[PDB]
Parts: sequence; structure tokens; C-alpha cells
Amino acid sequence: MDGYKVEVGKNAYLPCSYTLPTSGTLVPMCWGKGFCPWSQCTNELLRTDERNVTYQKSSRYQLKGDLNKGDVSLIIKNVTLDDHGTYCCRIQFPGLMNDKKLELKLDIK
Repeated sequence: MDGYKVEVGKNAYLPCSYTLPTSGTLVPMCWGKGFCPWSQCTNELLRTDERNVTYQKSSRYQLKGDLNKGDVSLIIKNVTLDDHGTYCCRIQFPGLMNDKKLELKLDIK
């Protein structure tokens, strides 16, 4: 997987995006701290549905781009060493095994 390095105390930016059709319904998605599981996300940080965010773990975890344009990039504020590891961005396109699953490594420097 591709890796990111963020200094302690700084904000981690993890990019994730999908093609949203003109006047398209939003595709639900989740961020989790782990490898992408079979269904949804593990260790949920942020979740959306067809309209908007539906779950946010804490104020530290924020969608940094505009989900309404298909930019579902995550910011994690004020990182510590405990924030290191594998992250999953999962875009839940309708239908069996249609999900777009992205895993990124975050390292803390």
C-alpha cells in the first residue's frame, strides 16, 4: 500500500475520491482504522450515506474535501504515535463486490 508520514502534533491528510455524476446521488462511504473488512469498515472514524455524514468518531476526524463533489478525503487532527497504522477508505457502490476499497499506511514521524 502507499504510505504517508506525518509529524507528531500535525494533521494527517489521507486522500480518497470517486467520480460523482452530474446531479448524482452520493455513494455511501466509510473510513476505518484497519484493513478493509468484508463488510463496511472496522474501527469506524467517519461514515456517510446518500445524503451526508452519518457518523463521526470525534471532532479530530473530518472530511477535508467536499463529499458533495465526491472528495471524501480525511483529515486527522493533532496526530500522535497511536494514530499510526493501516487506514481503509471504502466507497460503497451498490451491488455485490462493487465497493471500491482503498488502504493507506500512516506513519508518524
